[PDB]
This record gives sequence, structure tokens and C-alpha cells, in this order.
Amino acid sequence: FSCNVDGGSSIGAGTTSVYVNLDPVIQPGQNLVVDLSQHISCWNDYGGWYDTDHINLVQGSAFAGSLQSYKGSLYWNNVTYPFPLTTNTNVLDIGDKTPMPLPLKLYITPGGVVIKAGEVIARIHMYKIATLGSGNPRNFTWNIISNNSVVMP
Repeated sequence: FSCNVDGGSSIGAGTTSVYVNLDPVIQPGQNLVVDLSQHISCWNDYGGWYDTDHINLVQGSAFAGSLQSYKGSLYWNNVTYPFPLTTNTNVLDIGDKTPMPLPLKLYITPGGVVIKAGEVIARIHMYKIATLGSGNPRNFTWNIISNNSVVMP
């Protein structure tokens, strides 16, 4: 099982920065959408659903810093969850060699500075376990970083 970010080199475990470009100016009350499907993809090395991998996001994943006071929601694989996660998300099955964009979106409800450029705005813990044997479990952490500032007028 492997993942990559923006077509980068394969990732087997660990913490990885995921850089996003956001609307730099948002109005009061309007929600910020952070689409992550366009940035992170994962795949099964076998294919044919042989040793299918089970993937979920993990309880405790939350905003960082900063947006700790912010409330929001997280979309994962046909279910939306309050964010920060107080439970695990549902499990996504990956058993094809075809890279699968993570079905993942982050929704953020906000002086005028909402997001600071270059800061970690969310820490998303992802868990992997395979079907074969003990499962070879692996932990991933995606540190979501905005390339640009987002402000309110």
C-alpha cells in the first residue's frame, strides 16, 4: 500500500505536508472548502482485490494552532463528519492498482485574518490495515498547509 502527494514519490507511512491553494478573500459567514482529493492519492500494490487495504481517518484529527477555535466538517467516502473528529470515519476499501484520490474534503467555518500563509491548519491522521495476516498496519498524518493567506474584509 502506498500514497503520494501531487504526484510525488510514494509514501508508506509518516507525516507529510499537503499544500493547498485557497480563495484568499472570503466573506463573513461563507465557508472555506479545502478539497484534498486533488492532492492525495493512494493505491493497492496487488490489484484484483487480492490483499484489499482498509483506510479510515482517525479520532483526534483536528485543526491546528490557530484554527483550534474554529468549527467545521469533514467529508470522507460518502459521509460527512463534524471536525475535529470525535470518532473514526468509515472505512474505505482499496484493492485496485489504479491510484485512488482520497474522497476527502475539509469545510471551515470562520481580526480579519482567517488562515495564515504557510501554517499548518489541520492535522489529519489516516490509518491503514490490509486483509492479509496481521494486516501490516501503518499510520499516515497529513499536515494541511495553505500556500496563501485567507482574509475577511
